[PDB]
Amino acid sequence: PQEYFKLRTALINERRSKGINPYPHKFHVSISLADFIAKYNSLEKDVILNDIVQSVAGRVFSKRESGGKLIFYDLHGEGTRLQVLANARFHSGDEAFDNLHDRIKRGDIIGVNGYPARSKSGELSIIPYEIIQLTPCLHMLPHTHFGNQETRYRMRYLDLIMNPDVKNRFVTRSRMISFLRRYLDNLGFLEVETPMMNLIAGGATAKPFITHHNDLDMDLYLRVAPELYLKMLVVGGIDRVYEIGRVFRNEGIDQTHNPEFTSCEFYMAYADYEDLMKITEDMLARMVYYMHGTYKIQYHPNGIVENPVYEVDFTPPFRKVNIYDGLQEKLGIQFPPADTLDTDEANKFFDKLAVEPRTTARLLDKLIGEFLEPTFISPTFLTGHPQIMSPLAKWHRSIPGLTERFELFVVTKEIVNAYTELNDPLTQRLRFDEQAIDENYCTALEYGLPPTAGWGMGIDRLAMILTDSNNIKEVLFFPAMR
Amino acid sequence: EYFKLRTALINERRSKGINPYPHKFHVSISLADFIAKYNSLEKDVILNDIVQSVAGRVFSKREKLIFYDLHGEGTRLQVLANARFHSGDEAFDNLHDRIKRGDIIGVNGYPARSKSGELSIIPYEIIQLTPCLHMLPHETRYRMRYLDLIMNPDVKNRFVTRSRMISFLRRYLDNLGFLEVETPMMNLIAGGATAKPFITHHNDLDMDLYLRVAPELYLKMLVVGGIDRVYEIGRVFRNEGIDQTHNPEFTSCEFYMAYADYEDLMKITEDMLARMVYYMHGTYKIQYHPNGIVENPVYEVDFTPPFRKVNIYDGLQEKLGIQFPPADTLDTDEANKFFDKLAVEAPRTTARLLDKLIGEFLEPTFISPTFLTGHPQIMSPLAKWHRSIPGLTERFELFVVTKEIVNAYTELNDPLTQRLRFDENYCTALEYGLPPTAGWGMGIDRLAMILTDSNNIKEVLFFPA
Ligand SMILES: C[C@H]1CCC[C@H](C[C@H]2Cc3cc(O)cc(O)c3C(=O)O2)O1
Ligand SMILES: C[C@H]1CCC[C@H](C[C@H]2Cc3cc(O)cc(O)c3C(=O)O2)O1
Ligand SMILES: N[C@@H](CCCC[NH3+])C(=O)O
Ligand SMILES: N[C@@H](CCCC[NH3+])C(=O)O
Repeated sequence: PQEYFKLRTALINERRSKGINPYPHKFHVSISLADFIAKYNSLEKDVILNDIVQSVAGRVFSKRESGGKLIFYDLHGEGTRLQVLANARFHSGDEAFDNLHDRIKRGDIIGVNGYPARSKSGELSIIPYEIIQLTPCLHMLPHTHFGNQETRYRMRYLDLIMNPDVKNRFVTRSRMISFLRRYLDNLGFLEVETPMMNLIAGGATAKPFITHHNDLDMDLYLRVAPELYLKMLVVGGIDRVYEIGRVFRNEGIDQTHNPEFTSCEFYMAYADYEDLMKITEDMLARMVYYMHGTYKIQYHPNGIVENPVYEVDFTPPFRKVNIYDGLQEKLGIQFPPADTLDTDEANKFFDKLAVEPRTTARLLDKLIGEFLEPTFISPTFLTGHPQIMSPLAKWHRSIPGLTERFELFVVTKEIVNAYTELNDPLTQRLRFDEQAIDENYCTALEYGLPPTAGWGMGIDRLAMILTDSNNIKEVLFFPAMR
Repeated sequence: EYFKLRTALINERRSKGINPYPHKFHVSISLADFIAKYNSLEKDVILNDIVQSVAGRVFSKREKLIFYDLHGEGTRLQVLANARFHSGDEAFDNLHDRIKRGDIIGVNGYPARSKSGELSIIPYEIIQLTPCLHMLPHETRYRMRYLDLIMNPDVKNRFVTRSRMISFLRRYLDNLGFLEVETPMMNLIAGGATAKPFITHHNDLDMDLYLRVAPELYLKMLVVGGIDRVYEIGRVFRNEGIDQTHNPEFTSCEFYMAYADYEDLMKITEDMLARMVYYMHGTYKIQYHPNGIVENPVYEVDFTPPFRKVNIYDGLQEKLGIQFPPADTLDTDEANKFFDKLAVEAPRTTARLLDKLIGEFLEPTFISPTFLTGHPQIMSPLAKWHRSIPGLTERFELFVVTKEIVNAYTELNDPLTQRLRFDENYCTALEYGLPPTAGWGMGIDRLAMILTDSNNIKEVLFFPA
């Protein structure tokens, strides 16, 4: 196996030591493989256009020997394949047909100048009069009985060669971001960009990355959310602000977590969160119907191999749930609406239900995670979070101890977080400040923030759902696996 | 100051059981669509059968009739407060002392057009959605951009342009069959251009990582794996420090095309930049003022193809009036490369000396977009060697108004890549083979500098340093 790489490195080095270049500079591609197949489709069985010369290029996936005149190569380019039929009668070169095809192995990248033809068996093909080896493949490719686990992630290029469904997998993701962007842009949004390095890295409930910026003699935090900036932009007269971009969080690596992930956040003035619900429903529905043709798609937690199947249904309207009602019915207890008390801290802690620093907000997050969240397979709205875990959401017009935040869960994971933005410069902040605050932001609020609805979504996670991948590493080209 | 008094009034209103910051005001139509809708209305007519609800920030207040100039989006609309149409308990006196300039207000009112032709809305009710607790005015505008956007509403136009620029680029490459992808911004060993990287720590892996200084190597691996045309627009992190053309964090656009040489990327860059310039402005030839407060000198950048092509050796040999040695890696050529008498002037090696010489003598001649071609192999490790002139690379740079905005080359196709520098997972990927390919990259912030006609990169950036 290694000796085969040694062997071909010998052949390539002796080819370069005889004055020949194994890695050429420029090959002219006359027609695209796709454009080739769509064209010459009118070909007949065993016809060859010898008066027409086309130049096509690609990677050799398989080599089939006929033991003489004919040698068959299956050429993969982009998403299509074309059979280059090497016939000795059509070879026009001062390379002997025998020695030449010892030079081209499987995996090698070749250009081809040849005649469009369709063989007697009907195979659409190009018959080269000349073959130029564009790149040698110095390694041994798997025999299609192989090509998995950890290796696929570390060496993505190989995975894309052997498993084209990864390629379709990512194409779908890019077409997704294209769709979302063309949607928001159709809604009058303006895509902008915010600093990824801040003095305080506001604002989200995670741990940030710390780096050092040399010019200023000071340390900076990588952004955990574009929020505070987008809101300041809303203050300045931009009514609809929109940003798709990455976010850096220091939380450990998981199947649903990556330290750096793509987040889409947008802020819309003169709307409450009840508007954003009727937006998220619309968007997710039309996106699902856009991609798969139907509103109801399957998801497999196991990995598409006889595991329990969740039947994700994106038809509007998604069911609505409260935190207090659902947790009260699940646990069978009565809670206090405003719970900033230590005496109230004993109550949440007392009702552990053996689920797992203990504060009211961390306990509540844990209680919700354990009891309410795993029930969510079909998309579900989770409404009315406390103010202790939602500092930047405006207070509820009715319940004194709740906020207008809502989350959206699909297959037991949170892909969307939104709220009605707090325009009040009297903002009470977290006392303990443990693992979870900008002076210039409150002063931006003093100039005034219109009634606003902020919204955010994990892009990689929606890609996970619509890709049917149990691991986030499958929708990321180069994940954090190490 | 004035903030103490208004926070006093708002808080004293807060202690009487009133909500100073309402939750939802239902806006019927945006101001733009309003003026566009009722521009055809007759004059001296007031429409009583139509009730519209528009909201915005009050730019100015002038006091029977009280005049508000309401700024929404990129348009303003005249709110005409008449006491005869007030439908409230207050009766027009107490109420309009509560709303000052800078306040964000909603308005439910009647479309009307005065005899003078001025289009206006007459509110029957005014709901103050947010108070402005500070006093609006008559270098810190980079620190506080929200106030800049409030006082100078036209600044938005620059950033809108940037968006409509990137969108254009996105619509261009997507028409060519390109696939927008995204690559990790954190690497153990950040490959790419020549700069200093950021060092950060990742706790889960308990290791030090480098922020990406270029999407280069990753995109090249993506091309290896069968993706023929790749492109990534995204932010990039360099530790070199702040300047007028430099910001530590800037937006870069790169694309890679298999089966293309660098002359194809030149004949493309010409095409794209031409069509985009004609798209934004009215002609291929635009103005530029490198002195912002001032007005002289005025460059006359011309985007009409074909841009001038220049070599490093020919142009620097003619400009300096001496003949250089051929492309030699050796120590001997560096002694010639000093040129202390020329006083062009850190560690000085043949590559850094050559770069400073280009920077002083050759580069300032570039006003119209100019291709600067054939850099040595000592300054271009990832560019393939020149097919004709040895010891040279197929790299080229593009300069406009004496600054570098795009860099492209024919990617090094040989896994015998000599990366030795004096003062891995990538090379093993090249062994599986990289088709003959052409890479391309561009600073987005700098093309925004040109097309916004700003001498400062902070003027095309929302929150600079
Ligand atoms: C932009 C945010 C908004 C809230 C939902 C979702 C949460 C986000 C949290 C998060 C943290 C982390 O360390 C790694 C990750 O992959 C994610 C994620 O995908 O989802 O995305
Ligand atoms: C990807 C490259 C290609 C060439 C133009 C442009 C150069 C780039 C260099 C650069 C270095 C730096 O430390 C700070 C900056 O703002 C820039 C920049 O904007 O432009 O982007
Ligand atoms: N920082 C939030 C996402 C943005 C929410 C804005 N409404 C989170 O991840 O929890
Ligand atoms: N490393 C390049 C950017 C990538 C160019 C690839 N053609 C630079 O000088 O910034």
